[PDB]
Amino acid sequence: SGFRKMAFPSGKVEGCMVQVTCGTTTLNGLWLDDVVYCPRHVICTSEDMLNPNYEDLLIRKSNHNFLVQAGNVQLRVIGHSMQNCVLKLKVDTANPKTPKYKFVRIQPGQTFSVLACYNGSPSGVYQCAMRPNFTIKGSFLNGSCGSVGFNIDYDCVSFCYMHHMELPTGVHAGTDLEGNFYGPFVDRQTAQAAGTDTTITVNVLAWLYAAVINGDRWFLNRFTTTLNDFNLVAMKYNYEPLTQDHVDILGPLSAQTGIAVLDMCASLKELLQNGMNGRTILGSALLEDEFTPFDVVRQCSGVT
Amino acid sequence: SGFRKMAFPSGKVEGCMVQVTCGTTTLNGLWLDDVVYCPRHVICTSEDMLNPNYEDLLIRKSNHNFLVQAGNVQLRVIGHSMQNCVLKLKVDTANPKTPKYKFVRIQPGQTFSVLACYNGSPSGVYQCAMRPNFTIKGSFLNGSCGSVGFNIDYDCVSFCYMHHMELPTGVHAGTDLEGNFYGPFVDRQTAQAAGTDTTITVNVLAWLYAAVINGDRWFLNRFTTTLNDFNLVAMKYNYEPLTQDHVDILGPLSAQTGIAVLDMCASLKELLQNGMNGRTILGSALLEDEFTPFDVVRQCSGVT
Ligand SMILES: *CC(=O)N1CCN(S(=O)(=O)c2ccccc2C#N)CC1
Ligand SMILES: *CC(=O)N1CCN(S(=O)(=O)c2ccccc2C#N)CC1
Repeated sequence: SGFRKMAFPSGKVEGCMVQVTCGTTTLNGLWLDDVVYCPRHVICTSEDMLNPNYEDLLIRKSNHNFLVQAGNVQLRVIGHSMQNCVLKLKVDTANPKTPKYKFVRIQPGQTFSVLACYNGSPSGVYQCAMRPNFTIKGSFLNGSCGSVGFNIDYDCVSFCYMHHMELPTGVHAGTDLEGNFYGPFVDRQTAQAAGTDTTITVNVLAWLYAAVINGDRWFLNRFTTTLNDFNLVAMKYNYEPLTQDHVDILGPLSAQTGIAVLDMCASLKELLQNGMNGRTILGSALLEDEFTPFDVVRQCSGVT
Repeated sequence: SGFRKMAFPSGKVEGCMVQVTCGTTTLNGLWLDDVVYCPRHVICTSEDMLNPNYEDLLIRKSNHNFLVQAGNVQLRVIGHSMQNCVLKLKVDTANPKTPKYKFVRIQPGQTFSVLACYNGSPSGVYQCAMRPNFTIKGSFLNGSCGSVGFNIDYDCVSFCYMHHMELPTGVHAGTDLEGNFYGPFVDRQTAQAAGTDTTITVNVLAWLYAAVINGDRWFLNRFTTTLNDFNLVAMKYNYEPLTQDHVDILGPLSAQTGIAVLDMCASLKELLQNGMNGRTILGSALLEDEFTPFDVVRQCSGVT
C-alpha cells in the first residue's frame, strides 16, 4: 500500500552520463555505443545564444575541440555531426555500460524519469510529464543541459528527452534524442512563451483509481456522467478533452476497482466544481496529473 | 530553476540488491562486502507472524535454508546471525559492486531515498521522510520488505532504513541497518497504531525558502514573529516546535534570500491561519515538509 511519485531506477542511465566541454561551455552528454549525444548549444558563447547560426558556428569546431570525459578518463572524439538540435560525437570506445536502449518521441501526458546531472555526474532523479504545451516542469540549474529523460521496460531504456532550455517563466524545453524539440521551442535566447498548461485528465483519473486502491475513497460519489457532459466541465477547468481512447486505457483500473470510468469522471467533475474542501487525496491537496494509467498499474502491481 | 521531489541516483544501491528466500517467503536483501542484510521475518510463515519467537524459529534454519540470488547467480551462505530485527547472512563472495558505505540511524524529519525492490530487482526510487511518529509514507507491496532507504554524500552511501512492515493504516515501519526499529514498532502482526503525524516545521520553512529562490513569492508578508509566538501557532496546527537549532540550520537559506528566518516563520504562520486560498507554492496546494534545509541547499546548488 501507499502510492508515491516514483522514478525508474537510474543506474542504467548513470552508466551513460559524460561531461562535454567546447571552449568554456560544460554540459552533459549521453554515451551509448561509440556516440556521445549532447545539446548543440555546447558550441555557443552566451553571446552566440541571442541569434546563433549553428552550421556556421560548427565550421570553426574540430573533433579535438570537443572534450569528452567519462569519470576522470578522456574519450577520443573521431567524428562529429549535427542532427537537428543535438550533436553526435563519435568516440573511439563503445560505452562498456551501454544498456539495451531505444530513442522514442513521447506524446504530451506521457511521464518519464529525469536524471539531473552536472559535469557528467548524477545529482538526482525525479518523475516528469510532457505537459500538453510541450514543456516539462523540471529542476535544472546551469550545467544540467544534456541531462536525459527515460522510461525502462524491464532491461531496455527508452530515452525520450534531453534538456536544452529554461523559458523566462522557469519551465523547461528540450528535444528527443534525434534532436527535435518538443513543441515550438528553439535553442535561442529569445521571447518564447508556453501555451496553456492544461491538466492531463486521463492521468488524474488514473491517480483517482490509485487512491481508491490505496483506501482514499472519500471523493467517490453517487453520480455518473457522459464523455460529452464531462468534457464541457473539462474545457471550463482547462482539463484536456477525454476521448474513448483514454476510457479504453483506464479499462484495467476500472476492472480492478469495479468503478466504471464514467462514474470516476463524475467524481472528478464534483471535485472540480466543489474543490477538496481542505481534504487530501494520496497526500495531495490538488489533483495529480503526472501518473499515466500505465504508471498506476506498474506501481500497484510491482513491475521490475 | 524549478524544484522537484528528488531522490538520490540509485545505481550504487541497485548494485547491492539480492533476493532472499527462506521456505516460501521471498523478500529483498542488501549485499555489502560478504554480508547480506534482510528482515528476520523472512523465516516466518504468515501464521508465525501473529506471535513469532524469532530465536526459536531461527534454531530450525541452517545456512543452506537461506537461498540468496544476485541476478540469476546463487550465493553460498557460510554463516547466519540475528542482530535485533535483521538477519546477517555471511556469503563466500564479497559483493564486487560494494560502494563506500555507512550505517546511520536518522532522526525524525530527516529525508532519504527508497529503492523499492521485488525479488531483489529494483522497480523504482522515491524520496521519503522519517515522520515525527517514526513511520514513513512509502509505496511497498508484498515482496518489497528489505528494500532500503539511503542518502549519498558524493561516493559514500549512508543506509538508514530497511523496510519491514505496513501498519493497518497503510503507513510503513522499518529498521536501521543494525535491525533496530524506528519508533515503538515490532515485527509482529498485532495492533500497532502510529501517534500524531505532525508536520516537520523546519522542512516546511526550507521549502518556503526554495519557493522564494524559484520565484514563488506571493505568500511573503509584512510580518515577523518570535520563536515562542510561532510555536503557539505550531502547537495549534500539529507542527513540530521550532528550536534555535532549526533557526541556525536555516541560516544559509536566510543569507541567500535576505529573508530573516523569523520573518519566514511569520509567513508560515499566516499560511496556517489563512490557508492557501486556492493558490499553490512550487506546484503544491499544501505545505511540503519532506525537504530538509540540506536538501534545499543541495538541489538549489547542484551537488553531485
Ligand atoms: C542547461 C545548461 O547547462 N545550460 C543552458 C543555459 N546556459 S547559458 O544560457 O548560460 C549559456 C552560456 C554560454 C553559452 C551557451 C549558453 C546556452 N544556452 C548554460 C548551459
Ligand atoms: C514487505 C514484505 O515483503 N512482506 C511483509 C508482509 N508479508 S506477510 O505478512 O504476507 C508474510 C507472509 C508469510 C510470512 C511472513 C510474512 C510477514 N511479515 C509478506 C512479506
